Amino acid sequence: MALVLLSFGVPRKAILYPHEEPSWSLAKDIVFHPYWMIFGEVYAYEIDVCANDSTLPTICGPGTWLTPFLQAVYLFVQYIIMVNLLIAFFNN
Amino acid sequence: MALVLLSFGVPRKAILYPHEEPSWSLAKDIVFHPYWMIFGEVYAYEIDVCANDSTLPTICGPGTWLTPFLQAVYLFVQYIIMVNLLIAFFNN
Ligand SMILES: CCCCCCCC/C=C/CCCCCCCC(=O)O[C@@H](COC(=O)CCCCCCCCCCCCCCC)COP(=O)([O-])OCC[N+](C)(C)C
Ligand SMILES: CCCCCCCC/C=C/CCCCCCCC(=O)O[C@@H](COC(=O)CCCCCCCCCCCCCCC)COP(=O)([O-])OCC[N+](C)(C)C
Ligand SMILES: CCCCCCCC/C=C/CCCCCCCC(=O)O[C@@H](COC(=O)CCCCCCCCCCCCCCC)COP(=O)([O-])OCC[N+](C)(C)C
Ligand SMILES: CCCCCCCC/C=C/CCCCCCCC(=O)O[C@@H](COC(=O)CCCCCCCCCCCCCCC)COP(=O)([O-])OCC[N+](C)(C)C
Ligand SMILES: CCCCCCCC/C=C\CCCCCCCC(=O)O[C@@H](COC(=O)CCCCCCCCCCCCCCC)COP(=O)([O-])OCC[N+](C)(C)C
Ligand SMILES: CCCCCCCC/C=C\CCCCCCCC(=O)O[C@@H](COC(=O)CCCCCCCCCCCCCCC)COP(=O)([O-])OCC[N+](C)(C)C
Ligand SMILES: C[C@@H]1CC[C@@]2(OC1)O[C@H]1C[C@H]3[C@@H]4CC=C5C[C@@H](OCCC(CO)CO)CC[C@]5(C)[C@H]4CC[C@]3(C)[C@H]1[C@@H]2C
Ligand SMILES: C[C@@H]1CC[C@@]2(OC1)O[C@H]1C[C@H]3[C@@H]4CC=C5C[C@@H](OCCC(CO)CO)CC[C@]5(C)[C@H]4CC[C@]3(C)[C@H]1[C@@H]2C
Ligand code: NA
Ligand code: NA
Repeated sequence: MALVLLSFGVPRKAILYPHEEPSWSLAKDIVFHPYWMIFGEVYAYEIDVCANDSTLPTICGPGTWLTPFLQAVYLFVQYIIMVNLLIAFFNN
Repeated sequence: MALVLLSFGVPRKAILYPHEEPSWSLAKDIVFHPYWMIFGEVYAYEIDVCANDSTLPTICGPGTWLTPFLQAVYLFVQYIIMVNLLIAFFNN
């Protein structure tokens, strides 16, 4: 699960924040939102940053249309597969 | 589950957005919000678009009172039936 989290977090930050200098905040930002997604927070108004109802209108830029596809895959893997594998692990 | 998603998404968009011209955004809008509903996002202030606390007051129009009934059925089928069938699948 931790690996799936990073496999999503790193591309998301890289696509949405392409003009960043090196900083330890990068370590926070690749792990922070992907973790809270496991616990029922999809960040609904940040998914499509170029939509009218977006809370991140300044992040709208080239390639940002990729991040909803990434997040859709991420949560499928975490909830539909990995959370329920863990339920099945504990039941058995 | 993907079929249940479309069975909800298409009516929702059609009832709430009746004055749309053909566009590929239609493909996004029939699948987008119904998918994020699977992962704990009910879009609480968009359900009844004619309420005072609604975030979509301009969408208020004829027939829009139908969409809460549709969404109530949709989530019953997805969480109460289909998510727990999948848990039962993995356990067994
Ligand atoms: C069942 C329901 C679905 C039906 C499916 C039919 C598919 C039809 C395909 C339609 C694609 C064309 C639509 C957009 C028109 C082109 C220009 C455009 O507006 O681009 C938009 C983004 O989107 C893109 O740039 C490309 C999107 C391609 C992926 C679409 C899904 C492909 C099928 C599934 C793939 C999964 C794998 C499938 C195989 C397993 C621009 O949007 P923006 O982000 O707001 O950018 C503007 C702002 N900016 C200038 C600052 C950036
Ligand atoms: C292997 C399985 C494959 C699954 C199916 C294939 C995948 C789904 C196919 C979808 C069709 C493709 C949509 C193209 C729309 C183009 C419109 C556009 O301008 O850009 C959009 C595309 O950019 C995005 O970022 C949104 C992409 C949709 C993500 C869907 C994730 C949910 C997965 C669902 C999976 C369940 C599937 C259910 C069963 C079918 C973004 O719009 P915008 O940024 O707001 O642009 C400004 C526009 N405005 C000014 C009007 C606001
Ligand atoms: C246990 C607790 C529940 C008790 C049940 C008792 C039921 C009593 C029934 C009451 C119906 C009458 C109430 C509304 C008065 C009529 C006019 C009105 O205000 O309409 C409102 C909408 O609603 C409708 O237009 C019709 C709603 C009908 C469905 C109600 C549920 C029926 C039972 C269950 C059905 C499920 C299946 C059942 C069988 C299995 C207008 O609201 P709006 O959207 O804000 O529109 C105004 C704005 N606009 C002008 C822009 C549009
Ligand atoms: C098979 C099983 C059947 C289940 C029971 C039957 C179903 C439930 C029956 C409900 C009674 C019917 C309500 C009528 C109210 C009319 C009022 C009105 O003006 O319009 C409203 C009706 O329009 C809507 O869109 C809301 C409809 C309620 C959806 C309920 C979904 C939850 C299901 C629950 C299932 C669990 C049931 C629990 C066990 C009983 C909308 O109001 P508005 O748009 O804000 O209008 C402006 C008003 N304002 C100015 C004041 C803001
Ligand atoms: C493997 C398939 C090969 C690829 C082709 C087939 C894929 C679909 C077809 C084509 C791709 C989508 C084309 C539409 C977008 C082009 C327009 C555009 O500029 O869009 C954006 C950039 O977009 C890019 O720069 C394109 C990046 C593509 C990355 C690869 C896609 C993943 C394919 C994996 C597929 C696996 C499916 C799932 C697994 C089953 C927006 O840029 P802009 O905002 O206009 O720029 C202005 C910037 N300025 C304001 C700063 C000046
Ligand atoms: C099958 C039973 C037969 C149907 C009748 C009995 C059903 C129960 C009750 C009654 C039906 C609803 C009547 C109340 C609303 C009327 C007032 C009105 O205008 O409302 C709206 C429109 O509404 C319509 O145009 C009505 C659409 C009905 C669709 C069918 C209902 C589903 C029945 C399935 C039942 C299955 C139960 C679940 C399964 C167990 C609001 O319009 P407006 O905003 O005022 O318009 C102004 C527009 N302007 C501003 C642009 C000018
Ligand atoms: C298997 C995993 C692959 C991914 C990964 O883990 C292992 O690989 C690690 C490499 C790390 C970076 C290395 C060096 C620096 C330079 C530093 O420069 C100070 C700048 C400023 C501070 O404010 C001075 O004022 C800032 C931090 C940064 C960019 C690291 C960020 C985290 C990264 C990307 C880690 C990431 C989580
Ligand atoms: C089993 C499922 C039943 C439902 C469904 O899948 C299979 O059936 C598909 C038919 C599709 C539409 C066909 C043609 C067009 C015309 C095009 O015209 C360019 C306009 C503009 C673009 O910006 C030019 O500038 C826009 C797209 C649109 C309306 C399609 C939308 C998606 C639809 C509704 C699909 C839907 C998900
Ligand atoms: Na939740
Ligand atoms: Na939640």
